[PDB]
Amino acid sequence: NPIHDRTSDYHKYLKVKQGDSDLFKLTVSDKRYIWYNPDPKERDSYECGEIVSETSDSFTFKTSDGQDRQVKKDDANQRNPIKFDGVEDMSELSYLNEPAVFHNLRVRYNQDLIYTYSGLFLVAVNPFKRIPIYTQEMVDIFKGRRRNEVAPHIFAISDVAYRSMLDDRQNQSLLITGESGAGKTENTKKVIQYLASVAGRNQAGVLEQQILQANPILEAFGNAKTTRNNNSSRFGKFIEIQFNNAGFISGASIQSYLLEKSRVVFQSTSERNYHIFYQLLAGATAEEKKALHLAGPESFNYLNQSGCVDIKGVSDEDEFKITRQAMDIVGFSQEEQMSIFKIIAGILHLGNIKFEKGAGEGAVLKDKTALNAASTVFGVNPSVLEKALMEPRILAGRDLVAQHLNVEKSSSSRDALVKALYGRLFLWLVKKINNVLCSERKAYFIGVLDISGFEIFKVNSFEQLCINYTNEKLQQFFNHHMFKVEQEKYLKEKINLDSQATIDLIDGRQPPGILALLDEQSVFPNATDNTLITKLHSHFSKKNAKYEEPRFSKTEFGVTHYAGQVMYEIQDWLEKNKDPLQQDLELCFKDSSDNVVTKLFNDPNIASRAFLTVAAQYKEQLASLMATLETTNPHFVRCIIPNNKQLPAKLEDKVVLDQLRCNGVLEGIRITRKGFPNRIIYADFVKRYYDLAPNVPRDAEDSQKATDAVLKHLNIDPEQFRFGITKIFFRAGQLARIEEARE
Ligand SMILES: CNc1ccccc1C(=O)O[C@H]1C[C@H](n2cnc3c(N)ncnc32)O[C@@H]1COP(=O)(O)OP(=O)(O)O
Ligand code: BEF
Ligand SMILES: [Mg+2]
Repeated sequence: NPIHDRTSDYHKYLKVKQGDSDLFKLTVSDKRYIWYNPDPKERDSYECGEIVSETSDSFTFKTSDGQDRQVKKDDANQRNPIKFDGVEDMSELSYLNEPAVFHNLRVRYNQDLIYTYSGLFLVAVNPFKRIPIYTQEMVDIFKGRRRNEVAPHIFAISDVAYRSMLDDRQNQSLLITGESGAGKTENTKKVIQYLASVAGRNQAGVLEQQILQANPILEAFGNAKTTRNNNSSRFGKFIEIQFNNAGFISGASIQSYLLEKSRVVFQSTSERNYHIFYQLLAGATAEEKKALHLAGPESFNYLNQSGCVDIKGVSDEDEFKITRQAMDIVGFSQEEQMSIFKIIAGILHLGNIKFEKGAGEGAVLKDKTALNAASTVFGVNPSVLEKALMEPRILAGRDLVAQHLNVEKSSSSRDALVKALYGRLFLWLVKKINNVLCSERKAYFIGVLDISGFEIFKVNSFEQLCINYTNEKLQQFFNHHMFKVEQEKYLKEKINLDSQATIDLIDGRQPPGILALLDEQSVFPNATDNTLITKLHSHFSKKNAKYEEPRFSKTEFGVTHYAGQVMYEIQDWLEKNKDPLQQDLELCFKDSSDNVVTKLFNDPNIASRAFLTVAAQYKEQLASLMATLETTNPHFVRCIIPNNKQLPAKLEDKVVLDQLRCNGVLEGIRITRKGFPNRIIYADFVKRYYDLAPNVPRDAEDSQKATDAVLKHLNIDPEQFRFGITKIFFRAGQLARIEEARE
């Protein structure tokens, strides 16, 4: 039992190291500390100041420099007793303030303990280095173990979900959120690995293997190197791991959301386009290249712009193999693989099209190589394509007349074509995989949601509003959940909004919210960003409290979200809402000779939305997701990025705290701390504090009696504590004081 084996990797990597003695006595000290900001120029940077004296109303402490300051007792961030340093659950801290919470996390992270509970949450800080805690051997130890029986780990929460599912006969969910680069995807993969192991059909698993192999496929197509993460997920996902009544994996399903189609045509400097582009061009056999008109990334417009074509310590060609390998396992026919790659090629081809002017104002294609190349790979007719691009037929009422688009318009059209192809292929890939894995007859499921938390960037656009909208919903679901769960707990022992307004501002029907207004402007071909933003301010500036019209910007607006105010820019929202593609182009592609291509334009389930707008579909999909969640027993993982540089051993208070503020961890604690944060099992209490009362012995039968003895001895303030059927409930700071009590 590595759990009992203080020499195991289990103890080494998941636990705070334990010495010989446990004796209350060791941890003894006269000093009493406080956390203070070594200056409010900061606020997240704190220092430990020893309290040198106090008044009936405040404290006076010394600083690091030796400077003596004073603080209101009522404003003081008391430091928890050293014994509390490193606890596995922040719910165990007596003093539940910000700096204190950060401090526990940091003490843990300093020992490479990246997982910590906070009440209902599992907090996970990216180590930005390898920690060998995800082995089969580590898998093995979390089997059937209670949360309180093993160290914090993603495996642990995974096991608890699996057990609850079987014991309660209730579906489960794991919501894994946080910023880009926080560790969501990695943690998601671990949940699945874990489940695959505890519930897979042993012997050697085919379905299991296919389930495992779907990720890789999806990541090649939906993941890219960004400035925040080398393997950034540019789509959100909800994976449903399906089980039969026996608790064995019976299948799975994947739901994808918000794929960043725009990255296909444009990438910021240092970033890359989707991985597959590089995989194909590196891994294609000199023979497939020829057949694909493939060259180097530098030869491609869509890949030669960012300046970055490789990922440190990443072999595209080696990855291509892995990719093709997975497609094989899942079950992509060579023929299908061919066409997917052809689509990939084609898109690269479309990007190399260079529209020219002169003649007049309308665009011309002096050179058609690229065109020819895309047409071939795609299996469409070049001339048709050609005209569909520059001379699309447009409906002027009764009139359907071809228009001669200029360069920019021609260019944008081409871009829209590429984005549609890519999004549709991605959707097709998903469905293909679901076909393989998905079971119409499942008994139970454990769903994992891997999606960004709130996004507050330099520039916030429509996709940002979407994600933040989802986030308000998940936060509200958390709050509701925390509410019942806390109530139930109090009930089993015998004890004691705002999200709506924001949600309504965005998704309301009457009065209409942001999305309803957006949709409305959507029917008007001539509407503009200016008409839209004016309408939004018209309805909400000084009229809706969660809304703010900027002092000078004419193109932005602010929303007061759970995580704070977010300023959104309205440019192109109209276009984004419609996601238009010229009919001619649809017509062109519908006639493709390619087996896969045909599906993308011919299968309405793929080729279309319903038509509803992008906003309406987003809202709908979010509502279905929440509906599903509502039916589950949920578990929450908050992934935290330690800094903005992708470095290990560098936990930045400011970076971290901001995350704790936005993600609900601190709020949760604020709330918790208001009641009876500390809840201790009778025997546990006595075991540690028996010696504080001339009366009680370590292991006593009447533990509750024994508890009251110490308390009584100590003469603790009654309203400071609460006798529960099996635990002693303590208000904030109580236990710390007691800890502070002489033997
Ligand atoms: C296949 N993997 C990649 C492929 C290409 C380049 C980098 C990576 C990528 O995974 O890079 C990773 C891996 C690393 N990481 C996260 N959690 C941990 C963990 N506990 N231990 C160690 N590292 C962690 O941090 C990066 C970001 O994690 P992530 O899970 O992709 O982030 P997100 O929250 O955006 O999904
Ligand atoms: F970049 Be991570 F997938 F949010
Ligand atoms: Mg990810």
